[PDB]
Amino acid sequence: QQYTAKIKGRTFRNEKELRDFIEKFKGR
Repeated sequence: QQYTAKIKGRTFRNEKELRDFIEKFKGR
């Protein structure tokens, strides 16, 4: 509902975290 960006496999609550995920995803 919040963020459909299922990057590794999770719906994010805000863009900030979905943005702080790629930072801690070894991809940036």
